[PDB]
Formats: sequence, C-alpha cells, structure tokens
Amino acid sequence: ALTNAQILAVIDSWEETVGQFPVITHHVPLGGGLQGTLHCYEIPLAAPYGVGFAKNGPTRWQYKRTINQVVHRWGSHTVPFLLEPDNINGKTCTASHLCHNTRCHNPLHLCWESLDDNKGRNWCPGPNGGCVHAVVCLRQGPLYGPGATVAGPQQRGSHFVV
Amino acid sequence: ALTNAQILAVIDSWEETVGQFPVITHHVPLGGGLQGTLHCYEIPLAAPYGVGFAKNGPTRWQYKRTINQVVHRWGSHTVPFLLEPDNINGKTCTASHLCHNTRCHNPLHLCWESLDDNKGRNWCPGPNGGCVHAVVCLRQGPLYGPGATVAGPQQRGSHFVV
DNA sequence: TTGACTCTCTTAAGAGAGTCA
DNA sequence: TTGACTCTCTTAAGAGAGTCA
Ligand code: NA
Ligand code: NA
Ligand SMILES: [Zn+2]
Ligand SMILES: [Zn+2]
Ligand SMILES: [Zn+2]
Ligand SMILES: [Zn+2]
Repeated sequence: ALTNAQILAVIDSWEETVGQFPVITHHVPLGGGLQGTLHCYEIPLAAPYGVGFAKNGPTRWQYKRTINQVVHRWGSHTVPFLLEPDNINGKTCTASHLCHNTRCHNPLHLCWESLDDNKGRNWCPGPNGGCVHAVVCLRQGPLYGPGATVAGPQQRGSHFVV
Repeated sequence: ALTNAQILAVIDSWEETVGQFPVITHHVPLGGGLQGTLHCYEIPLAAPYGVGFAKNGPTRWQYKRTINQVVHRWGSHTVPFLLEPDNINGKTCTASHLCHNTRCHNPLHLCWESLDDNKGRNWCPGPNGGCVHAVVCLRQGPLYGPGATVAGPQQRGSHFVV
C-alpha cells in the first residue's frame, strides 16, 4: 500500500485543508478555579465541509484521497496519527479530543490512545486541578464535579456490612 | 408491583436473598497511598443463583417476583432503588457499583445516578486521593492513572495554535 | 477522482423482554 | 410459580464500508 512518504503527503494535505476551517476561540476551565483559552478548527455543520471530507454520521466524518487509482479513506480525526502505532496494550488506538469539541479537527487538540483513556478525560480535574495524564489535559473535563446522584448506598434491614 | 407496601416487600425479599450470597473480602486502593477493605455479596457464577434471580447476560441478572398472579421483573441491581425517581435532569437513573465488582449485589456498594456519573467513577482518584463525588466513592477507580497515550498533539506544518 | 449521501459496527458502563420446562 | 436459558437495546466516547453520478 502507501509508502511512508505518501502517508506524509496525506497528512500535509489534511493539515492544509483543516487549517482553513473556521477558528473559534473558546474560554474553558483549567481546574483550580483558573480559566484558559482554546482555539478550535471546526468542521462546518453541513456540506461542503472541505476538500476530501464527508459526513458519515451526525458527529462522524471521514477523509478520502485517491492515490494511483486506489481510494483510501480514514476517520477524519485519525489522519494526524497515520505514522504512529495503531494499538497499545492490546487495545485499539482512538483519536481523543483534549478540547472535548467533536467538530474540532485541530491536531494540537488531539491525542492517540485507548478508548478507556479517551473517555476518562471527560472527568479529569484539568491541568491546573490535579491532572495526572502523562500527555496532559488541555482543560478540565466537562463532566468533572460532584455529580447528581439521586440515592446513595442504603439498606432497610441489617443483612449487610460495608 | 404497584403499592408502596408491595414494593417494600420486594426490597425486603431481595435483601434477605442477597444477604445469603457469599461474602468476599476485597482489599482496595483508596487513593493517597492508602488501602481499605470492602465486603462484597457476590452472586454465584452459575445456576442456581438464588430465589428470584436469573442470568440474562454474561454479567447481567434480573430479579423476578409474582405479585397479584402477574410476574414483575427488574434488573438485579435496581431493586434497592424502586421507590426513587427513575430519572434525573432528563437522564435515566442507573445502578452504579461503588466497588466496581459487577457480581456484587451489596446495596451498601450501590448508588443510583446517571450513566455518565456511573461511568466517571472508573477514573476517580478515590476517597483519600481527591474524590469530589457528593455521594463519595468507596475506592479509587480501576482506570485512574497516567494512561498509555501513544502519541500526543502534534503538527507537521505551521497552520495551528493551541 | 470527488462529493454527498447511505448503512452497520466497537466498547464497557448499563437495560428490557421472550421461550421453554 | 419458579428456574434457566434465549434474544436485542441504550449511551457517548469512538470506527469501517457502499452507492451513484
Ligand atoms: Na474524548
Ligand atoms: Na459503574
Ligand atoms: Zn479543539
Ligand atoms: Zn487529565
Ligand atoms: Zn461490592
Ligand atoms: Zn469519587
């Protein structure tokens, strides 16, 4: 299939196209009561999206290039990582939004990690709130906090101990 | 079933039966370098499981009772919460294992909360490591830690800023 | 070769309901 | 009435592949 040089060319064309997406400034919690700023490069809400891009689901897109008469297609956020290993610890690598903004395709807002690691960032206290992720979070996770638990642990009788 | 007395009777029979499950001691990380001990009441691996209980999936069970000559059935971990609201902020309430042990049916190890709150406990630093859950965690989440990220945010050109 | 649609699948925290004996 | 099986569905973080012009 594609040589590593051809893969680099795909990454470069992807960056050139994404770099022309609308750039949206967002103020975000960092943890520790501090606020910061992220600049997201947001794919449009409806077609046309940009050269090579098409929507396969409500918040899913793919990037497609045809090379030597063969059509190649990738998940739209996976392209920055095409020269990296695609699994770790027996788990598939996934594109993980550090900005928690699905439409964003800024490669400086993405990392490449297991789906469990990816999901867990939703609850991280953030880079100024105690983040221990080795590839550090850019912001506090949107779901961090005390939660909204309706009922806690309880028993009616005396059959149980903790 | 319908009446509050009938619901109370269901909860009481469930507690009596689960109270006879084997009690298994598990030592657990609490965060902050500390360890604690939990006593889980574990449903058997194979039939018979206990009066009223049947397995509907590899780690899914249901509890069943006949009331007014009709069968009423519930997810096996939902029974303690039958007098509670079944939603919160428009999200379905779910049984959430504070001990992260699916076979356990100890109601002192369960709470009732949105699926997002439920999931997020997998990454909590724990009651001695910074848990902020209002209904406090019993242990550090099994997935807490630095992660195993294969590649971090990166660009080849100069089109992007954080 | 390209755009704009269509479809189903993965994961791991959770669910509801039917078929037999 | 009770037990022991069978099936598919929900969610929100993520995927692969087909059709037509
Ligand atoms: Na994510
Ligand atoms: Na859980
Ligand atoms: Zn972004
Ligand atoms: Zn983090
Ligand atoms: Zn337990
Ligand atoms: Zn917690």
